[PDB]
Amino acid sequence: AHGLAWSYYIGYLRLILPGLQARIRMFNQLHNNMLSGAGSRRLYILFPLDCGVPDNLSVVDPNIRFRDMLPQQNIDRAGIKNRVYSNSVYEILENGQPAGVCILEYATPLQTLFAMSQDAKAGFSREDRLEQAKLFCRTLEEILEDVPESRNNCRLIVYQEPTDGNSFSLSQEVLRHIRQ
Amino acid sequence: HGLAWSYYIGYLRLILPGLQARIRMFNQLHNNMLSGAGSRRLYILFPLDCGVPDNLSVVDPNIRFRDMLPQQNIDRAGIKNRVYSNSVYEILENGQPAGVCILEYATPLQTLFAMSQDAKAGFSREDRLEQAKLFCRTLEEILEDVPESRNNCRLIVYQEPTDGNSFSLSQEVLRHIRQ
Ligand SMILES: Nc1nc(=O)c2ncn([C@@H]3O[C@@H]4COP(=O)(O)O[C@H]5[C@@H](O)[C@H](n6cnc7c(N)ncnc76)O[C@@H]5COP(=O)(O)O[C@@H]3[C@@H]4O)c2[nH]1
Repeated sequence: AHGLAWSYYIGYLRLILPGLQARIRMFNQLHNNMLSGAGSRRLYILFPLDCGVPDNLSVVDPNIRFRDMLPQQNIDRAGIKNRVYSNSVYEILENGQPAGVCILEYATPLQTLFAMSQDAKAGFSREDRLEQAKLFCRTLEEILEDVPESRNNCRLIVYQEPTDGNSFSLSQEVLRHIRQ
Repeated sequence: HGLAWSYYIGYLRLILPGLQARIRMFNQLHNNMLSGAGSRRLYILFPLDCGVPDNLSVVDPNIRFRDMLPQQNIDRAGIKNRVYSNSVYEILENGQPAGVCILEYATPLQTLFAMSQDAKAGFSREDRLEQAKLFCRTLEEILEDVPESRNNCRLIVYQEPTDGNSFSLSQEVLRHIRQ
């Protein structure tokens, strides 16, 4: 997970965080100032420690609704001309009402950990996977301390699903951060 | 081991099944540029010292960008229409175009390089070479069990000769196209 965390910084957050606010301003110009709130001008990244990462947020929560993409960012990377980095804007509902708008996505390496843990060859225990997911988050959190752009450009949302019958709403969790 | 799985799961598993279709479309738009069977695979560069320049022409001027394949869009981890893109290069020999292929570096190696230069990472130069070797070996293993979508990629693993001459990238790439 140490390698995965450094990879997520070096290969993604390092590249995308410095240009984010510029892309937000452009989005606001094209889309009637939709992301004008201070709570809306951050990349919110979901870290499900259980590592269940769907490709569509509607698979896990009906209240997280795709609206539009930010302008794409093109960067020449490792031989690939104009490799494209993209981010998606979601509206978060609360009892049918549009309660917040944000840029949202999952931390992609957690999807890798899931698939890897369950493979016949390279697999490892669920408990090892949870250890690794936590070690991934902690290592990324450590890395981002030397990165000043981190503080105002992203929000790390780390959580586990309950298995005891207690309520947890992902939409509610995102909204709580937006509203703060 | 972890980086190799990320590279398979998060990339090669996603793009290899769709590659031939993109190659057909590319050929329809660019005069069968990728006509030879040697030109119909993704060639991926694996420098064992983990040096990954972002621009291939800067490290070997006999390798020159021509065009991109059509983009592939996939919904990924909350990103709608995440974009996957590949680049086509011509390779010169004795100063004249002698081959054309889809070429790139294995991006995770650049992470290993960068880690070896940042003290926070606790990651030595020896650590780097070991992990680079392990990364390549692990990936070859993965691709065995995915026999389909072989014919779709070739791995070019290389290092500088121990007490030999500078390794020619363009010549290594032609050797693989022609093999
Ligand atoms: N060569 C190439 N072109 C691609 O489009 C591409 N997409 C992914 N990859 C490489 O595949 C492997 C896994 O990618 P994944 O997405 O899981 O994790 C990626 C992913 O979480 C993230 N990342 C990179 N690009 C994006 C992106 N565009 N959107 C979200 N995450 C990204 O940061 C991790 C490290 O990135 P790279 O170091 O480039 O290497 C990746 C990786 O080793 C690609 N490689």
